[PDB]
Parts: sequence; C-alpha cells; structure tokens
Amino acid sequence: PQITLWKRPLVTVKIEGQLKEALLDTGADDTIFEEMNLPGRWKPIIIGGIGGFIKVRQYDQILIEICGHKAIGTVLVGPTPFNVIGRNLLTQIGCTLNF
Amino acid sequence: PQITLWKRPLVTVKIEGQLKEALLDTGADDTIFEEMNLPGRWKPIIIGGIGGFIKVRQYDQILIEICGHKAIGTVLVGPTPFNVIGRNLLTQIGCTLNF
Ligand SMILES: CC(C)CN(C[C@@H](O)[C@H](Cc1ccccc1)NC(=O)O[C@H]1CO[C@H]2OCC[C@H]21)S(=O)(=O)c1ccc(N)cc1
Repeated sequence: PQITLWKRPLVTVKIEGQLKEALLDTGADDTIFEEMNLPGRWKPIIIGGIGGFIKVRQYDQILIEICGHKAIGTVLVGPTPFNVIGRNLLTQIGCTLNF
Repeated sequence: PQITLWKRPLVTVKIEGQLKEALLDTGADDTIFEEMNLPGRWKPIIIGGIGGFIKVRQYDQILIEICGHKAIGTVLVGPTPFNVIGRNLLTQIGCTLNF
C-alpha cells in the first residue's frame, strides 16, 4: 500500500495474537511497543529519543504481521507513548520512502 | 528518489543559507532542528518524545530545501539529538511510504 503522510501512518498489526495499532516510523531504528507479554528470553536495555531515555525489555526474533505483511525481528517493550514500527522491521516488509 | 530503510534516511538540507543533514521522520508530526537562528518571530513551545520533553522555539513559514525539493512551514529549534523532517514538511514534497 501507498501511504501519504497527511495523517499519522498508523497501521494495524498482529503480534502475539494481539491486535495493535503502530506507527510506521522511519525515524526509529528499532521497534517498540507498550507493555505486553512476549515469548523468549529478554534483556533490560535503555533507549533514548527526544527529551530523554526509557527502560525497556528487548525481545529477539519476534513475529509481527504489519498490515498483512509478516516480519521477524527485535521488539522492545516499555513506556513508549506510541507503538512504533522501526527500521529493523520496516526493511523486512520492503518499506521505502518516495518523493 | 526512492529511499530504502536499511540505513538511516538522512538527506542534505539547505535552510537559511545553512547546509544540514536531517532525518526523514514519518513518526515526527513536526520538524525540529538543533540550535540555529531563523527569520521571523518565535513562540516557545514544548514537544514530547519517547522518554521526555524539551523546550523549543517555534518558527512559522520557514523555507527548507530538502534534497532539491522546496517546502515552507513550521520549524522548531531546540536541543534535539538529530535534525528531523516531520510530516508537516514531508507532506509538502509529496513524500509517501510504500511497501
Ligand atoms: C529521537 C528521534 C530519532 C525520534 N524517534 C522516532 C520518532 O518517530 C518519534 C516517535 C514518537 C512518536 C510519538 C511519541 C513519541 C515518539 N517521534 C518524535 O519524537 O517526534 C516528536 C517531534 O515531533 C513531534 O511529533 C510527535 C512526537 C514529537 S524515537 O521515538 O525517540 C526512537 C528512537 C529509537 C528507537 N529504537 C525507536 C524510537
């Protein structure tokens, strides 16, 4: 799908059987979600952005189906204001910017 | 141009005679640059990111020339870690996400 940027690029994702909306965020290197249960071993890390840094849990090789496209990669869990799909997963669905 | 997301989507920008690289950021509603001077009056505002908020100066009707495409709109100036071109200006160059 082609997506214009007049509104936030929020898509519906299926992750761990749960339905969530997330931002397709080209300014995010990695994917991060609100608090939720995910499988496998995790490690506490600390990501930062505009204004400061948060503590999250890094889960590896997590599956997400993003607007009907499947991707596997690292998903971080923690107090993010929005779920964001970052470049680590955007690449896997072959997402590009065009102008 | 078509831009893949394996690397950060940086582009060279010309703004008020200055050359800068800025992140094509589809998760940013607004455009913000590190400290610089700009024409016109400005109003202080607060913006919030993943882990906190920052005090920035808001400028309106600022000319930005992004990768050879021109746009005019709001530009915020504050202690951002990376210059980001938000949707308020991505929309003006006809930028779209495609996958
Ligand atoms: C620090 C920057 C490189 C921006 N980042 C991605 C960006 O899309 C965020 C993602 C984002 C989205 C909503 C809320 C917080 C963060 N948006 C953002 O900070 O924009 C703010 C300035 O313009 C305004 O527009 C909305 C928020 C304001 S980030 O969220 O901090 C980030 C950094 C690393 C990872 N792995 C994931 C996300």
